[PDB]
Amino acid sequence: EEYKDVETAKKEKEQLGELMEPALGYVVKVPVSSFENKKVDISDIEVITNGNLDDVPYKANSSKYNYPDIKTKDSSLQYVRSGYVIDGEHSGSNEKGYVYYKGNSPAKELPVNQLLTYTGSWDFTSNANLNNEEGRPNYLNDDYYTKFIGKRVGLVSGDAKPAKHKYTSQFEVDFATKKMTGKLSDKEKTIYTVNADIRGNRFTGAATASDKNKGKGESYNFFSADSQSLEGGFYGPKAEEMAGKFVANDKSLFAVFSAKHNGSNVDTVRIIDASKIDLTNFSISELNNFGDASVLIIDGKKIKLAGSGFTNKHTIEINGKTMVAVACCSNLEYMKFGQLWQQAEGGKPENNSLFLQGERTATDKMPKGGNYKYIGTWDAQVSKENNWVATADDDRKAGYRTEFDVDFGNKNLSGKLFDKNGVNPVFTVDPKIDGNGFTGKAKTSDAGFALDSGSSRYENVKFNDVAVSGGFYGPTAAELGGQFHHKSENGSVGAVFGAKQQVKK
Repeated sequence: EEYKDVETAKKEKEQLGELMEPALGYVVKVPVSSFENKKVDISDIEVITNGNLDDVPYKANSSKYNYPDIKTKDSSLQYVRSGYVIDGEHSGSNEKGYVYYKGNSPAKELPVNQLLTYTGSWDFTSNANLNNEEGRPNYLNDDYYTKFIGKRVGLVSGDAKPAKHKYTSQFEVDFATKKMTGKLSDKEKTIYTVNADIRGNRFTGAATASDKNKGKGESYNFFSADSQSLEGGFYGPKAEEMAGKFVANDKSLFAVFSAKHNGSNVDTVRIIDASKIDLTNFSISELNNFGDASVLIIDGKKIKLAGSGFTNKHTIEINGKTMVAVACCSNLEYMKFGQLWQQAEGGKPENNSLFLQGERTATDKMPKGGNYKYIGTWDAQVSKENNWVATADDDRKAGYRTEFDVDFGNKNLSGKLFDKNGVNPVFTVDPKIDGNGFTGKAKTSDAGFALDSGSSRYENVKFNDVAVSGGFYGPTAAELGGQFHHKSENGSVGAVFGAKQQVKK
């Protein structure tokens, strides 16, 4: 043969609960009830797809408010924002406003082992409950800028007078154990404790109400319900900041929070690769990714990369553009790579690009030794006077093959990338393995290769010292992938590759 894919457990399929999907952010409307429908709960939570911290959800709506009150932007926060957009002199049937969090740059590296405290604030809206039985307070003029608290209109943190209420948050993250603990406080009183586990760049868990008694009248407690729906993310390339939300299990409260750690020169490890090489410019950009390499986010919209084929085409409309992705491969579970272009129907493919996403192997799971072969394929474009392409395929004898020898003992990797029917590879790779990744150089042979395999028309393209970088993906590092690109007068290339560990016989 003489090699075959190593048999590996398939990735355990997961379905996250309805409140537990990762997103850049979320926003909810403050509930409003009435004599006819006296209880109105948190509902209609909406995803945010805009990571720009200067744009607050529903800002335009707020121009019509009696007293627009948009919670101020904390200048020390670079990647996250949470708060509210409310009418501070709310009256009548007009809307009260919204509570939200958002972030940009979902973390692709996490701190390795430093115990880090994130400090910040939290905000909330209650539901609306006019029921006499509920016993919500009528008059608390020293506490809030409104009356009939949480009755016809949900109570918002932005209703509270700072003399009596200040909602602050603190979280302690042990990155070594992927555990988070913390407290949401009001001045010197603990209101919730929180517990979560980290997966990818997200955390999921619970908020525990510190006072389980609702009480009644002036002593009514808005924060009596627990939540099993705490979910948030680390944002900033190295998880500098965090933001998230939870919903009370009885839908009586929606809370949001954001915070930033006080660490200096923190050592980090990679968890995610997700990038795109633009094939007109041969330039690289980051993709938003939360730790699932099979979810490809394009211009805010999620594409689920699943399919029966060795590679699968996805044609999706996003903001009035028709995007096409061809993703590889059916035999890789912890990474995806392929081609992405725009093609109206219509019928001409434009703005072609490549992408690679991977879920890095935990560094404690990297083999400490052994020698292995990896085999896979690649997608690429090479350009000079002419164009040349590699298109991912599964013909392991004659196709667009890739092969790698990996020596975990000596931390060494080398590779070969082939043209279809090619005797010798068009590119070789030589690098070093550091933890769950590798970096090195790509080059052609001394004579290089011809871009049109039919004409003797132009000089062969040649490349030397082209940066290559990539990683090991999945629980046992049985998958690897990476990318390289280069642009000059002497030729251009963009290339993404992936390969599966082999076993003999």
